[PDB]
Amino acid sequence: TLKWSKMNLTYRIVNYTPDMTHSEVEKAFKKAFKVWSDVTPLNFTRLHDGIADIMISFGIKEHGDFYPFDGPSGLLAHAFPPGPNYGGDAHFDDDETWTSSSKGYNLFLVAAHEFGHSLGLDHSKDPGALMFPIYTYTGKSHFMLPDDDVQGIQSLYGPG
Ligand SMILES: CNC(=O)[C@@H](NC(=O)c1ccc(-c2ccc(CSc3nc4c(c(=O)[nH]3)CCC4)cc2)o1)C(C)C
Ligand SMILES: [Ca+2]
Ligand SMILES: [Ca+2]
Ligand SMILES: [Ca+2]
Ligand SMILES: [Zn+2]
Ligand SMILES: [Zn+2]
Repeated sequence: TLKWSKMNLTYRIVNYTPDMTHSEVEKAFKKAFKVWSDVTPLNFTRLHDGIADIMISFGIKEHGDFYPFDGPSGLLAHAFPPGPNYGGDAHFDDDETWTSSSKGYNLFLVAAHEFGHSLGLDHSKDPGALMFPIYTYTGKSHFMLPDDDVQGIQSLYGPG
């Protein structure tokens, strides 16, 4: 995997899970990209048409990359490293129930994690890291990006 050569990136929500309103989905993805722009010189801008650097969709079972999803629980989402077309993209398993809280899987947390992949991060060995492979909802009131994830993203793009 390689990093992005440019600091200004774009995304597009191609489709939307019915579990949340369009604007809850948009808020979640906005807050998730902010996780990373708040600690780098990166910037994210949403488009409503055209192909953006990061194309976001909701899928279930097989869905065109032939890395199928798998139903409730299990694989929750995945994403591709930096690069053209498919690179950057983020798919979310809509067989999960997506929520703004804990009534299912929290979309903001899974998106913040997947977008770390979109930017070149690997999974972490540190179980307290956002980039750790297993999802947890620790229910804290104010999200604070763990130090392991800060260092990994700043190792690629430096700080702000
Ligand atoms: C339920 N299934 C899984 O957890 C599987 N994982 C996935 O399919 C998958 C995709 C994306 C993620 C994921 C993993 C970890 C996190 C981080 S969750 C989290 N991180 C932090 C806090 C928190 O509360 N929750 C506070 C600081 C960082 C997000 C998505 O898991 C696992 C069995 C392989
Ligand atoms: Ca892309
Ligand atoms: Ca699943
Ligand atoms: Ca769903
Ligand atoms: Zn996919
Ligand atoms: Zn992951």
